[PDB]
Amino acid sequence: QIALQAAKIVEYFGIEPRVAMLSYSNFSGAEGTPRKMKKAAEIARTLRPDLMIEGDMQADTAVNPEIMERLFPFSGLKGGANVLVFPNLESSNIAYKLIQQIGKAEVIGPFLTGVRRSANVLQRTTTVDGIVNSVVFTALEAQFIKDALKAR
Amino acid sequence: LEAQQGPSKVFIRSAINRVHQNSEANGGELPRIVFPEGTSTKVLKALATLVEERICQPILLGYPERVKEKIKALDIPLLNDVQIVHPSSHPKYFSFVEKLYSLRQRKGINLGEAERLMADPNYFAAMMVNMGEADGMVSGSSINYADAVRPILQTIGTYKEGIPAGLNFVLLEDKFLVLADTTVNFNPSAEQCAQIALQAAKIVEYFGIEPRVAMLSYSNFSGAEGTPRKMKKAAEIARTLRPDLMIEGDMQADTAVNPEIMERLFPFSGLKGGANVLVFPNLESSNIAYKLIQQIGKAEVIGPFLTGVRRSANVLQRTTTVDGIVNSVVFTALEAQFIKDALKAR
Amino acid sequence: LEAQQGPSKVFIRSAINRVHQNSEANGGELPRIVFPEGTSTKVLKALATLVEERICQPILLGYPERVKEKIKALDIPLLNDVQIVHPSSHPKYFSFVEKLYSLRQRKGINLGEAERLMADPNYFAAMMVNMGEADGMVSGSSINYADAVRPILQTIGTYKEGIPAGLNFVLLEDKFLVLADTTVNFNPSAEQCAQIALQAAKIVEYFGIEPRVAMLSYSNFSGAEGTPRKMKKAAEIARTLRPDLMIEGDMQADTAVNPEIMERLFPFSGLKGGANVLVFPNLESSNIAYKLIQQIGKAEVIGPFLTGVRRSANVLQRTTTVDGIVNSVVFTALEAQFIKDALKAR
Ligand SMILES: CC(=O)SCCNC(=O)CCNC(=O)[C@H](O)C(C)(C)COP(=O)(O)OP(=O)(O)OC[C@H]1O[C@@H](n2cnc3c(N)ncnc32)[C@H](O)[C@@H]1OP(=O)(O)O
Ligand SMILES: CC(=O)SCCNC(=O)CCNC(=O)[C@H](O)C(C)(C)COP(=O)(O)OP(=O)(O)OC[C@H]1O[C@@H](n2cnc3c(N)ncnc32)[C@H](O)[C@@H]1OP(=O)(O)O
Ligand SMILES: CC(=O)SCCNC(=O)CCNC(=O)[C@H](O)C(C)(C)COP(=O)(O)OP(=O)(O)OC[C@H]1O[C@@H](n2cnc3c(N)ncnc32)[C@H](O)[C@@H]1OP(=O)(O)O
Ligand SMILES: CC(=O)SCCNC(=O)CCNC(=O)[C@H](O)C(C)(C)COP(=O)(O)OP(=O)(O)OC[C@H]1O[C@@H](n2cnc3c(N)ncnc32)[C@H](O)[C@@H]1OP(=O)(O)O
Ligand SMILES: CC(=O)SCCNC(=O)CCNC(=O)[C@H](O)C(C)(C)COP(=O)(O)OP(=O)(O)OC[C@H]1O[C@@H](n2cnc3c(N)ncnc32)[C@H](O)[C@@H]1OP(=O)(O)O
Repeated sequence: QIALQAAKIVEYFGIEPRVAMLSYSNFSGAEGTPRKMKKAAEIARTLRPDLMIEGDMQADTAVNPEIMERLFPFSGLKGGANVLVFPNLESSNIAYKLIQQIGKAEVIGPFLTGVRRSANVLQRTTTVDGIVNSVVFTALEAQFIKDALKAR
Repeated sequence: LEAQQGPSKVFIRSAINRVHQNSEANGGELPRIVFPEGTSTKVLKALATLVEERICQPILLGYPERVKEKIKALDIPLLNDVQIVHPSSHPKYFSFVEKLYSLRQRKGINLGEAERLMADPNYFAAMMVNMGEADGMVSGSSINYADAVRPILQTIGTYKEGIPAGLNFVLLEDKFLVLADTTVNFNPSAEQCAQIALQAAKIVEYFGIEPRVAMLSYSNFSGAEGTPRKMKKAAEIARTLRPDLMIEGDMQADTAVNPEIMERLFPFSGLKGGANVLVFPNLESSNIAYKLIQQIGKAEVIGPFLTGVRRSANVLQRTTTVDGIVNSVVFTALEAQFIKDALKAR
Repeated sequence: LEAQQGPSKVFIRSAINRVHQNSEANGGELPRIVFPEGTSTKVLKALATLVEERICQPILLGYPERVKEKIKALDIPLLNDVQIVHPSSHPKYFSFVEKLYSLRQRKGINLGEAERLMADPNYFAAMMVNMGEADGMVSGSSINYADAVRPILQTIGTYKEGIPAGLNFVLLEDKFLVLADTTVNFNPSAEQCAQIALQAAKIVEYFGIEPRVAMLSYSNFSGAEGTPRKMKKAAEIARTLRPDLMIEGDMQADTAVNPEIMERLFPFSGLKGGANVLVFPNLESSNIAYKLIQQIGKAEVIGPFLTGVRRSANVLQRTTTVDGIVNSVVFTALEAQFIKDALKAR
């Protein structure tokens, strides 16, 4: 369900979503997180048959098309994933915070999805520019939701 | 002046220089590094660079004819004189079989099973490293981490009060971070996390940098049930085991690695100046974080390095490249030189 | 008249004669049995007798040289025209590697690991049996059961609504009991126990004997929580699956195999005349019981036989003798001929 919500959000920006269920194993399907991610990928593929959903895999395999093509050509995900789904809260939280801090790539969020109305919570360690970006995207989501409500 | 020479590429160059210095000190002796993936293409392509750079002395493993054919087909002339060893044809193969049978006789390995296992290049490389025939081994370039590191832990083992862990170096523009166990333990306990932090602190101190451990979590000093409680307890245990260090937890990644956020939000914490050792609550977080930082972040990460084992023994991720293999072999040669020097001091 | 001709003196001879009749009716073509342990003393010693009795056609696995040297040392003149093949040098080695990579790509095996796995004699033999190049395989005489049977289940697998399960024949003077299962399942549930009972009943009925199943336990129709409840439920499930059968449970071992005790104490039970197939609660009970009956009992047991697999594939116990090997290979030949006939008829 999280992958489907993220796919809808990505499709809102005119980008074809490619979903990867991250793990610490590469298509191993072993006990624990790998089996859960494999089942999640299967369920997501069943729910939205037209999507490019694959799992389980690791982050480098997911976000590098060359690695996936060279090592795992059997997988149905090609071109590199743009949606990443994490097995638990610690992994996603730590990964996104570390990418925000030590990486040179901008990170905007977190945005609360799955709620009826537009309502966002900023991280307590945010900056002024982070608040500006979050408010911009909250305004975007609020306008979208208001238009959808008015249409009905 | 000195702040403009951060370890972006100076770290690997300094490691190579230290390897050369240690080799020169010990009578110009290059550590013998065993590569059980003799027929791997990336292994040989990195070995060409390594032997050109005068870092280690490779000892390939497998059938000599097939290894020579692969070298000839891959067009590497520098690897024409390498001690290719067939595990079954070695003179000390039977001694290795007997030693492995003696080690794990009461763990499901008798003489027949030990003889069958020692034909596996991973097990023979582990025996070579353990029995002093070599200084270190590099494996895992073509197999998953579990089945490439199981021979090392079963044969070489871990020293007393030591837990195996996968340690990564994220070399930023000014300071290098150390990511704690990224490869071995699924859900380490508080004591295991404290031991991993101590091992990472020792490795950092080997490089002349004061270690400042931080137990990562999703909560900022919350102490709530689950991961935050485990990380807070692990920080307390690590502080007990080493009261002269800057260990603090639990916290989030931004709070740990940013001095300004920690100073503004949580001035009570004993971690000042930012953290350079980050310990992760479980395997998924550490693994995904390190791989994502490697790929989408311009910072260069090197590893994972197996820590806690008695002798030098490393496992490359199957996802690696030639440069990654070169860096990992350089650092495993450095570690093998250190271990050999320490063993020759008793 | 029929009393003086009992299983303990006629069963193996009848099995051999049935092998001979099935071979004669198919044009005198012996079943091709692949032996992964080509350099095993017991395997070759039993292969001498098997070739003398023309039960099967052996295909030893390993490098042709060490196997030939072992044959020369052990002085078996018959094992000189036998087929010795090397897994890596076979003309169909890469097809087998591709097949394993295709059917196990999402279970942790890719080409780099499939090529390594097919080098192992056990995996190569399992793939040969799966692809039809050999009728059956007989392994496990040099390694433990778990690592010998893992490639069989990974490659050959199980058929529809089938569960892997051991099966041993205890040949008494008057009748023969069938213990199942003794090798695979650690602690089967009620449904798994019912399926094992159905498989054992089918195998018993193949030998022209009406099967009577008993779900063994430590209690006599107590229905208490734990194992007795599991066996009561398993007996009910098996009765629902095969109404025409005579299945009873739960009961103790002595009540099942003694008609007098059952008719005196529990006349209400639907098992009349004594059980000839016995299903055990867990692995410890069945393994210990069958091994103790084999050793300290005067009744000869043969097995264990791996049931529930699509193709013919048996794993010997590592503590077996030459006679055990020849009996197991005879019954493997019977099963392989049955499987081949069923596949051809389809
Ligand atoms: C990046 C961007 O710009 S975002 C791009 C993608 N965005 C999205 O997909 C937005 C997704 N969300 C939405 O579209 C909106 O939430 C909508 C239009 C679906 C509204 O959700 P709805 O539930 O239909 O809202 P609505 O106000 O019509 O309420 C109807 C339902 O809400 C329930 N409801 C109303 N008030 C409440 C309440 N306080 N608590 C709980 N349920 C409530 C009603 O019971 C009713 O349920 P029912 O039909 O089963 O009886
Ligand atoms: C860069 C990357 O790609 S990271 C990939 C993600 N990581 C992985 O997939 C691997 C995850 N880790 C694992 O699976 C396990 O840690 C493995 C590799 C040890 C699996 O081996 P296991 O099935 O757990 O153990 P096994 O029974 O084979 O025994 C291995 C040995 O390791 C030892 N060992 C394993 N973990 C520990 C530990 N935390 N502390 C001490 N010893 C340990 C055991 O004691 C055992 O030694 P022994 O037989 O002498 O007692
Ligand atoms: C540099 C980096 O980047 S990482 C820096 C930190 N890394 C580290 O590994 C930290 C340093 N730690 C170590 O090197 C390890 O603790 C080791 C290798 C010293 C421990 O190895 P151990 O075998 O556990 O050492 P231990 O203290 O038990 O000594 C082994 C003893 O066995 C004896 N011994 C006798 N026969 C043998 C044998 N066949 N094999 C091994 N030891 C033997 C040795 O003589 C020695 O006794 P001694 O001290 O009287 O000479
Ligand atoms: C005479 C003697 O020597 S008896 C000695 C005592 N017996 C033993 O020690 C063996 C007992 N059994 C075991 O130890 C194990 O359960 C084994 C060896 C059967 C395999 O278990 P594992 O090693 O965990 O299996 P693994 O994860 O490798 O999977 C192997 C395959 O077997 C299959 N399998 C295993 N048990 C069953 C079962 N009861 N029903 C159906 N399939 C099964 C799995 O589905 C798997 O197939 P897959 O790859 O398509 O998913
Ligand atoms: C004698 C004694 O003491 S034991 C007596 C008791 N024994 C038994 O009851 C054993 C029962 N088992 C059997 O008869 C067999 O193992 C079977 C029939 C269950 C297995 O046969 P299968 O391998 O499943 O298939 P079979 O070859 O018969 O049928 C062909 C089908 O197999 C399918 N198939 C799938 N994978 C394969 C493969 N690797 N090889 C061949 N066929 C395959 C084909 O697609 C084909 O389907 P299709 O004809 O609809 O297109």
